[PDB]
Amino acid sequence: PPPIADEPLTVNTGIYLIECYSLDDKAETFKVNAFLSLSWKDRRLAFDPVRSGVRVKTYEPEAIWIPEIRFVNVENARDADVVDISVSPDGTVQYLERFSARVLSPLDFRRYPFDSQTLHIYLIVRSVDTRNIVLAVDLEKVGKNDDVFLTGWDIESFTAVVKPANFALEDRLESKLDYQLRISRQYFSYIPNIILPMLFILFISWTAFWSTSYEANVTLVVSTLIAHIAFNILVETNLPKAPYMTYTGAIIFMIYLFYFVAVIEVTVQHYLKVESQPARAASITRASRIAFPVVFLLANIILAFLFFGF
Amino acid sequence: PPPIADEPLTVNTGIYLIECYSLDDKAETFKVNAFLSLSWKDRRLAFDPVRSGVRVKTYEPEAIWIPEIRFVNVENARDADVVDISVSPDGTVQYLERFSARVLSPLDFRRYPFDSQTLHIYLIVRSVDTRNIVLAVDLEKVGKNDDVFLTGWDIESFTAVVKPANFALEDRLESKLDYQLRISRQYFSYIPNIILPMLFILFISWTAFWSTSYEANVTLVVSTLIAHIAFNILVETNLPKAPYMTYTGAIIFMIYLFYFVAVIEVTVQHYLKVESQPARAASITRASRIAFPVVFLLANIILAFLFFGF
Amino acid sequence: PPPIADEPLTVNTGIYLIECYSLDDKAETFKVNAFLSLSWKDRRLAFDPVRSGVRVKTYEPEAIWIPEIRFVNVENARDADVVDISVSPDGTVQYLERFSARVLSPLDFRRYPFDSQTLHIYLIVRSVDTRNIVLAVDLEKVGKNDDVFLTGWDIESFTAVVKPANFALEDRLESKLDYQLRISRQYFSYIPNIILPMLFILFISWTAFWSTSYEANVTLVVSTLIAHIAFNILVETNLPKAPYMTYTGAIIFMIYLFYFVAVIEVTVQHYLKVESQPARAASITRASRIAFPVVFLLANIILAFLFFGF
Amino acid sequence: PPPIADEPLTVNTGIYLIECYSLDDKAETFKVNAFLSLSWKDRRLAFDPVRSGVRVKTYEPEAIWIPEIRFVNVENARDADVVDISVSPDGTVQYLERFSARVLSPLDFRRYPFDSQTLHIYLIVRSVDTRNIVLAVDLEKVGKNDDVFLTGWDIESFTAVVKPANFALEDRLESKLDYQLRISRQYFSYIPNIILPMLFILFISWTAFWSTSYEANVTLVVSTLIAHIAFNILVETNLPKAPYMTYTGAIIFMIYLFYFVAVIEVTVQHYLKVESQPARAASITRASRIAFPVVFLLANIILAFLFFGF
Amino acid sequence: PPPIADEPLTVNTGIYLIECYSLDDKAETFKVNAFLSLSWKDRRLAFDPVRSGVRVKTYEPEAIWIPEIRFVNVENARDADVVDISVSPDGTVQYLERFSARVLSPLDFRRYPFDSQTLHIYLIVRSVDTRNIVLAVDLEKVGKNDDVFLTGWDIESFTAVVKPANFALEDRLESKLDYQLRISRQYFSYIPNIILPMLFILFISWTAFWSTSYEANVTLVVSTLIAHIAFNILVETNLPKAPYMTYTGAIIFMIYLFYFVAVIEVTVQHYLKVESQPARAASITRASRIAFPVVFLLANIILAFLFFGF
Ligand SMILES: [Cl-]
Ligand SMILES: [Cl-]
Ligand SMILES: [Cl-]
Ligand SMILES: [Cl-]
Ligand SMILES: [Cl-]
Ligand code: NA
Ligand code: NA
Ligand code: NA
Ligand code: NA
Ligand code: NA
Repeated sequence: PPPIADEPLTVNTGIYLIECYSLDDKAETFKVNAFLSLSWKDRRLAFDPVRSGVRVKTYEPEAIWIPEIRFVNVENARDADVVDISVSPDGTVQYLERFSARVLSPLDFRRYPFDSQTLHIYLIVRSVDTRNIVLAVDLEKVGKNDDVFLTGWDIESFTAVVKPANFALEDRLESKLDYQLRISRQYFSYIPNIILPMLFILFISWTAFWSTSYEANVTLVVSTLIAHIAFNILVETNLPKAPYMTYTGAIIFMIYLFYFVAVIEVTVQHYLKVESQPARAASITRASRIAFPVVFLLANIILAFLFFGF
Repeated sequence: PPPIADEPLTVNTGIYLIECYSLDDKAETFKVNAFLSLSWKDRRLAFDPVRSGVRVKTYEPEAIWIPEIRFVNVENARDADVVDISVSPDGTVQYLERFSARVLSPLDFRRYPFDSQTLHIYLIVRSVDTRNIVLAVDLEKVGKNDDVFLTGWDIESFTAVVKPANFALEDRLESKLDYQLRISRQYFSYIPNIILPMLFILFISWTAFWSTSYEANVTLVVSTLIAHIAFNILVETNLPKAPYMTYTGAIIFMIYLFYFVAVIEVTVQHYLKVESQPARAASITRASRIAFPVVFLLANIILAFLFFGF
Repeated sequence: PPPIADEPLTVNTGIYLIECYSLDDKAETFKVNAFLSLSWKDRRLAFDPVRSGVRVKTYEPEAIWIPEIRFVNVENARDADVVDISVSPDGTVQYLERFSARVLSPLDFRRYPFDSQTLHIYLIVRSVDTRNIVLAVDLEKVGKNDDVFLTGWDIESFTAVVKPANFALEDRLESKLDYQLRISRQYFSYIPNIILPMLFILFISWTAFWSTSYEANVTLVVSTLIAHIAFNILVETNLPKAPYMTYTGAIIFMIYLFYFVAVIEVTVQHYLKVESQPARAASITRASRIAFPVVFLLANIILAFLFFGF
Repeated sequence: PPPIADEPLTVNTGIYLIECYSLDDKAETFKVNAFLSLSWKDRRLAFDPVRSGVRVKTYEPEAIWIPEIRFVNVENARDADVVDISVSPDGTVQYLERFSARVLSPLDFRRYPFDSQTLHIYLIVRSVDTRNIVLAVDLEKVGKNDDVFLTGWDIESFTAVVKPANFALEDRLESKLDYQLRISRQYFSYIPNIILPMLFILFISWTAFWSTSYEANVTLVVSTLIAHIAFNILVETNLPKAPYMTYTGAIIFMIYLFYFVAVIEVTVQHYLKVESQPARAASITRASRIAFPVVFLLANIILAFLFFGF
Repeated sequence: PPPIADEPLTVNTGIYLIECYSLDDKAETFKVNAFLSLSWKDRRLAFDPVRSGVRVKTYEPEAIWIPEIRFVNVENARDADVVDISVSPDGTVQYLERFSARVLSPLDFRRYPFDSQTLHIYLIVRSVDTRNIVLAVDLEKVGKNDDVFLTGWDIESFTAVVKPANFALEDRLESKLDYQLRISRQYFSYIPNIILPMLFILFISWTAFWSTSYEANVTLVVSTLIAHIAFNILVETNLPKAPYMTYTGAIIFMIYLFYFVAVIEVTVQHYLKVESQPARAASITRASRIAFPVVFLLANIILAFLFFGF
C-alpha cells in the first residue's frame, strides 16, 4: 500500500559502519557491519499530536508500507535486524536497521603494495505505480565509527555520492546510490619482510663476478636461484593473484631475468676462458660488476615511474 | 489451485545477472546474483479496471498460485526474495524475484590458459494435472548488467536457448530451459608470470652443453631441475587439477622430458670422454646445442597445433 | 494418525540423482542432489472418483500422515523441498520431494589411482504402533540422470539393494534400505603428471653408477633426492591420506629405499676405491648398473600383483 | 508449566551416535550425528487407557512442557529434529530427537601418533521453581551404531558417567551429564610414510664419516639437511600443532640436533686435518661412525620411556 | 511499551563464559559461548505475592518489554537462546539468555610469541523516549567457568569495566559496556620447535670461517641459506601476518642480514686470497669467527630490550 501524491517518492538514506572487516584480496570481497537509515514522507499515517498525546508513534515493520531498498553487490544477502521505526506527525517515517553483509567490490592491484583502494556499496530501489528515488542524508551517512579498522590499512573516508543514478530496467525506473569506503595500504612492514631479503639473495648471485671458478659460479648463481624461488614461495601469501600487470612482480619478473643473464655471463666468461682468450673473459666479468647493479637500478627507476609517475 | 484451459500452460521466464562472482576452478562452481522474472496467464484472477479502479493489482505470494520453477544444477539452493507480483486485468501475472545461488557448471581445461568457458544455469518445472511448459522472454532475459565481472575473464554474452527441452520424468512431463553465460580468459598476465620463468630455468639447464666439466654439469642440470620443481610449486595455484589431457602440462610434461634427456646427454658426453673418444663427446655436445632448442621449438609447435589448430 | 490394518506397512521408495558432486577424498563425503519418491497405501483417505469428480486428489504435506523416512549417513541433514503429493482413489499415496545432502561414505584407497569406489546412501524408517518396512520401486529408483558427472570418475551404476535390512533398535523394529552409486577413477592423466616425472628423477639418480667422481655422485644422488621430495610436495594434492597400506606410496616408499641404497652403493664404491681395491669398486658399480633397474622392475611387479592380482 | 511434586525432577537421558565424523586436530572439534532420548514423569498429563482406549498418547512438542536440556561444549548449536513424543498413562514422557553438532573436546597430542583420545559431550539442564536433575538410562545410552567410524581411529567405547555433576550457577542449581567417546589411533601407516624416510635421510648424513673430502662432506651433511626440511614440509599435514611437548617432534628436535653435531664433527675433522694432526681427525671420524648411531638409539630409548614408560 | 519514570533506565548486565574457543590470529576473531544476564525495574508489571500466591512470576519473552541490548563487535550476530525470565514483585526483571558469537577483537603481535592479549566484547543499547543506560552486576559478571581454555594460552581474567561509555549517536543517547578477557601465550614449546633449529642452521653457516675452500664455502653458506628459507616455510604457520614491526621477524630479518654479510665475507676472503694477500684474508676470517657470534648476541640484546625493556 505505497504513499500517494503527484511527486516521485524520495527516500532519504544513510549508512553507518559500526565495524568493517575481512577484506579478502582473493574473493575481492569484504565484510561490513553497519546501520542503515531510511526516511520518507507518508501522509496516510500522518497523525495528531494533541488527540493522541504523543510526540512520536512507533510501529512494527509488518504494520506499515516500507520501500524495498536493496544492496546490489552483496553475496550473503539479507542479514537484517530492525532497530527502530518512528513516525513523525506530518507523516515522515524514520526507519533504522542494523545489518551486516559481505560486499563485492573489485580491487586494483597494479601498484601493490603502495595501492589505495576504494570499496563500493550500492543501493537500488525499484519503482512501483509511483516512481521511486533514493537520496543521501549526510547527517546519518557520516558512517565511520572511530573504531573501524582494516588491519594493515589506513581508512581515509566513508562518504556517499549524492546524486542517485536513475535508469530504466525491465520496464521500471530504478534509483541507485553509491557509498564509497576509501583505504590505502600499510606498506612499510613489507620493506624488511619482502623486498630486502629478495635483494640480498640477488646480490649474493652477483658475487659470482669476482670469482673465476666456473664450479663455484654455477653453484653460486644456481643455488641463489633456488633460494630465490623458495623465498618467493615463502611470501606467496603476500603476493595476491591478478590477471593484470602488477608493479611488484614486474620487478619480480625482472629479477628472474637478472638470474638468467647472470647465468649467461658466467657461461660466457667460462667459454671465453677455455677458448684461450682470458682477457675478454676478465673484461666481461670486470664490466659486469658495474653493469648489473646499474642496469638494475635503472630498470627499477624506469619501472617505478612507469607505474607511479605515469 | 492451478489455472485451467484446454492448452498447456506457458510460463515466460527471464534471468538478469546483477552480479556474478566466485568462479571456482576446483569445485567447478560459480556464484551468481540475479533477477528471475516469471509471467503466465491466469483467467481465474483476471479482473475489471473500471469497477475496481486500478490499472494493476498486486498480490502477496501466499495469496495466489505460483508455478514451481526450480534450478537444476544448484548447490546452496532456495536463496529467494520476492520483489514484485503484478496481475494484469486479462489474468497475465508478472512475478519478479531476486535470488542468488552457486551454480554447478563443468569447466573444460584442455586449452588452459587460452580456454573459453560456457557456464550453464538450467530451469525445470514439473507438470501437475495441466501440462506445463517454460519459455524465454527476451526483453527480460537480457541478463547482463554492465557492471558484471569475473576477475580475469572477459564476459562475452548472456543469452538463453529459446527452445525448452520437454521430457518425461517419473510419470510427468517436465520442461527445462538453458541459460548460458559465456566467458574467455585473460591469459596475458601469465606470460611474464608463468611461461617465461620456466623457459629461463630450462635454458639455464641447456647451458651445460658449453661445459665439459661433469661436476659443473651435474650441478647445473640437476640444480636447475630442483629450481624447476620449486617454481612449479610456486605457480601450483594457477594450474588447476583436471583428470584429462591439458595443453599446459602437456608442455610441462615435455619439459620434464627435456631435463631427463639433458641428463642422459651429459652422462653420455662424460662416459664417452672417459672411454677415450673425446671427438664423439664433443660432437654430441656441439650437436646438442642446436638439437635441444630445435626439437623443443618443433615439439612446441606440434603440441600447439594438436590442441588449437585441431 | 498412521494408517491401520493387520499387515506391516510397506513404503515404496525411490531415489533419483539429478546431480552428484563434490566428492571429497579428505572428509570421505560427497554431495548429492536428487529426487526422493515415497509411495504407500492409506485407506483412511481413499476416495470416490465419481462423487468428487477428479482422477487424483493432491494434498498439502501438513494435511495427512507421512512416514518419517530418514537418511542415516548424512551430515548437513534435512535439506528438503516437497514437489508433489498425489493420492490415488484406493488410498495409495505418491510423495515426491527434491532434496540434497552431503552423504558420508567411506572410501578405500588401497588401489589408488586405479581404485573403484561404491558410494552408499542409507534410508531408515522407525516403527510406531504399526510395524513399518521400506522397499525399493525400480521404475522410480532408476536414479541416474544422463547429466550426472563426478569430474575424474566414470559413473558405472546407480542401483538399490532390494531387500531391506529390518532390525530391532531401542525397542522398535526399524527398516533400512541401501542405495549404491558405483564409480571408477580416470587414472590416465596421472601417468604424464605423476608417475613419469618421479621415474625420471629416480633414473637421474641412477646415472651415478657411470661416474666415479664421489663429489659428482653425492651431488647427484642427494640433489636428485631433494628434487624427489620437492616433487612429492608438488603432487601432495593428488595423494590423499589413508591410515592403511596404499598401492601408490608402497611404490613411493620403495623409491625412498632406492635412494638410500644408491647412497650406500656410492659410498661403498668410494670407500673401496680409497682402500686401494679399485677392481671391487668398479665391479660393484658395473653390477649396480644392471642390478638397480632390474630389482626395481621386479619389485614393481611383485608389488603390482600383491595389490591387484591378489 | 513444569510438573509439580515435593521431589526434585529426574530426567532420564540417552545419547545414541548414528554417525561420527570430521575429527579436526586443528580446531579440536569433531562432528557427531545422533539420537537424544529424554524421559521424565508428568502426572499432570497422566491419563486413562480405558476411557480413551489407547495404550500410548503422542503429543506435538509445542503442546506440553519439555525440559531445556542443552549441550555445553557445542559450536554450531541447535541443530534439532523431533522424531517421537510418547506419553505413558502414569505420566512418564518419552522424548526422542535426532540432532547433530560439532562438539568441542580438547585433544592431547603428547604421545602422537600412538595417542588415545577421549572425546566429551556435556549436557546441562537449569533449574526453575522445581530443582532439576539429569541422569543416564543405559538401555538408550548404548550409543554406538556398529557403523560408526573415525577414519584412522579405532573406536573403543561410547559410555556415560552415571553420576551427574550438580552445582550452583547464577542463583540456580544446574545438573550436568558427561558422555565419553573413546578412541585410539591407527599409527602403522606412519611407519612406512613418516618415520622411515626421515631416518633414511639422517643415515645418509652419517655417510660423511667414511669420507675425508671436506667438499663432499659439506655437500653431504648440508644437502641432506635441506632434504630433511623439505621432507618435514611434505609431512607437515600429519604433524598437528600443539603448545606443548609432543613425543614426535621431541625426536624431530633431536634429529636437527644430530644434523648440527654432524656438521660440527665434519668441520672438526677438517680443521684437525689442516692443522697437521691427521691421526686425531681419523680417530674422531672412526669414533663417530659408532658414536652417532649409538647415542641416537640411546636417546631414542630415553625419549621413548620418558613419554610412554613414565 | 517501555517502563516509565522521571529517572534514566538502568539495566544491570552480566556475561558468563561457558566456553571460549577458536582464537583466530588471521581474522583477528575468536568464538565465545556464554550466558548473558539482564536485570531492570518495571513497575508496570510489579505484582502482589499474596493475591497471586507465588514468589516469582515467569513470562514468555514475547509477552513483555525487553531492552534491545546488542553486541557491537560481532560478526555471525544474533545467535540467541532465552533460558529464563523471572519477574520480582517490585517489578525488577531478571533475564538470562545463552548465546554464542564470534567476537572481533584486534590482536597486537609486536612481542610475539611472548605477547599477552586483551580480547574485548562490547555491549551497546540505544535510547528511546526514556534515556537508557547499561551497568555491570559483578555477582553475575564473574564470567569464567573453571573449564574455559584457549589451547596455548593461559587465561588471566574475565572482568568488566564498570563505567559505561554513554554518547550521542544519530540523535540518541547510547550506552556501551566493555567486557575484557585477558590472556598470555604459552611460548615455551616454540624454543625447541622454532628458535633453536633456526639458530642451528645459522651456526652451520658460520662454520665457513674455518674453511678456506671457496667451493666448500659457497656450498656451505648458500646451502644453509636454502635450508633457512625452507625451514621458514616449515614454520610459516606459527608466524602470523602483521602490517607492523614484530619482535620475531625483526630477529628473522636480522638473520637474513647475517647470511648476506657471511656471503660478503666469504667472497672477500677469496678475492683477497687470489690477489695474493693471504695474510689479510686469514686475518678477516680469524676475526669473523669472533665477530659474527658477538655482533649477533649484541644485536639480539639490543633488539630484545628495544621491544621488551622499552
Ligand atoms: Cl673452476
Ligand atoms: Cl669434471
Ligand atoms: Cl671425486
Ligand atoms: Cl677435502
Ligand atoms: Cl677452493
Ligand atoms: Na605458502
Ligand atoms: Na602452492
Ligand atoms: Na601442496
Ligand atoms: Na603442506
Ligand atoms: Na606451508
